Amino acid sequence: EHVAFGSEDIENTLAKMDDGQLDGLAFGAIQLDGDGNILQYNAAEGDITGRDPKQVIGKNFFKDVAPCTDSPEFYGKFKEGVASGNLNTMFEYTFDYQMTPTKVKVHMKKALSGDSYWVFVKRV
Ligand SMILES: *C(=O)/C=C/c1ccc(O)cc1
Repeated sequence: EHVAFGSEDIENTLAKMDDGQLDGLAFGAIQLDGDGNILQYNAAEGDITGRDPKQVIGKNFFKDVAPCTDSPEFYGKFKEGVASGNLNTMFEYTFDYQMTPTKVKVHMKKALSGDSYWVFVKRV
């Protein structure tokens, strides 16, 4: 249905969704495996970043797609949460690789499905 950015049970709602449904979200949604490889990437995210969602699948988010996020402030928090098993964290960030510098709010949250982690993004 409608689901809001930052919802307490967002991972429950998104677990139920196909590509088209993920594409209809109000916010960018990326699913990563524990190594940061991109499993899913929705249309809303591509509208923020200019990436083609169909072609970033399989790439590594931190190494290749989003090098500006390779930092203790973003990637560091991702890996801490993958390790702890309790990934659920929110912060502001600026995305600026091969796009106009864009201020965003990011929410990372463990998925219900195996070896899966969400990165949610909205403009601020
Ligand atoms: C910094 O390099 C961020 C880049 C970026 C963030 C999010 C995406 O979906 C794509 C590229």
